[PDB]
Amino acid sequence: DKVNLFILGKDGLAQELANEIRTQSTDDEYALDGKIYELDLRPVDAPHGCFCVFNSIESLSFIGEFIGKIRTEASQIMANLPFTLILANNLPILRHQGQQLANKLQCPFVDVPRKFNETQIKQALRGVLESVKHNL
Repeated sequence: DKVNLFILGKDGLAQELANEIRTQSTDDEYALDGKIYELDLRPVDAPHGCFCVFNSIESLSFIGEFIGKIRTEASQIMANLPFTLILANNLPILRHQGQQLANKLQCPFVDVPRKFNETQIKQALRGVLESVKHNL
């Protein structure tokens, strides 16, 4: 019932999302789908899962590039690590490359258009949590 949610982002992007989400913490806990989760949101830079947020070509690449490091690194010791890709608001190229990245990882890809859309945060959140639930 405690989930360690890491959040990757470039240029404070992971921090803004962590902040956005924390403002909704009732009693330092979270209500989703009629349940109450204690989430520990840990934004990062260079039960658990990983939010990956990007808003441009550069941020998308950092995420790719960073997942690659973890990949190569992971080899010398991952398949079930609950990723979820979040695109935060030509837009079409972002979605297409993000969706191929999502496809490669077999992870949900969510678009989040009040800087972030609450309904979309929730979908993203249920993404990671249903994946976490699946791994058990």
